[PDB]
Amino acid sequence: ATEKYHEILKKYFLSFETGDFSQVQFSCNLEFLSPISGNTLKGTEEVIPFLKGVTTRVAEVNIMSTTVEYPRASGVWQMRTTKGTLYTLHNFFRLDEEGIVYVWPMFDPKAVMENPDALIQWLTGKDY
Amino acid sequence: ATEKYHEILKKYFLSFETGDFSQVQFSCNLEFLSPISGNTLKGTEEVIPFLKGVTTRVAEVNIMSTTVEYPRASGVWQMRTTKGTLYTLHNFFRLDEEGIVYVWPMFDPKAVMENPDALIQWLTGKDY
Repeated sequence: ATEKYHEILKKYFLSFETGDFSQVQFSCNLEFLSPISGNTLKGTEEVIPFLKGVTTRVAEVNIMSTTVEYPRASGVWQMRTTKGTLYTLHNFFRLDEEGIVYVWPMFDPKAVMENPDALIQWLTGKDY
Repeated sequence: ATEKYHEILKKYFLSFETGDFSQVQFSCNLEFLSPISGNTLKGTEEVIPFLKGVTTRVAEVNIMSTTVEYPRASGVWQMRTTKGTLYTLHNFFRLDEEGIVYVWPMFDPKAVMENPDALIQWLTGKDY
């Protein structure tokens, strides 16, 4: 079952290559702590359109590691934007019996400090 | 013991509130991936002086969660700077038989985006 949870995180990360999130196991109680909002996005109905929008500005994905101590999980990965900025992320996850129930992306600070304005533009697509 | 590692991570985080890192179990092969350098800091000899310097600009510490799947671990926590800004971090760790052997701090992007220069001044102490 733990091996199954690592596979679920990897399928979440790989969805950013295509914008197809249909292979990801998401809970009916999914919540997402967005970099662009204080309040969480609630449900696949709110989370997926946000993620699909971001994927339109992703050129490449690199998975470095996944860590699981059920119901908690974390993963280190990277996204190369369509302008070429390489962000490195450390996502916090909560898991339940239906898969991923909480996602909270955090970032390695170097790419952000090197061009602060670029992150909000990539996240929002405004002035991108 | 798995709980041994949860305790080691908690002792790592709490050392930022006290400034004494002597209770933390660190490996002789410790490496640290710093936000202010491309090359890792090597050994407690290079790492501890850096962390001690950062702790002079730390006020409160809050530990939110710890996750261990030996030899990997992670934890979500927070530090208030001595000026009052709350940073939320998601540290990536590796572990060995002597405790923590690798540390890589990453950050929730909101406090960073709000004031990019403030992060570098807090990290480096230059113009803080």
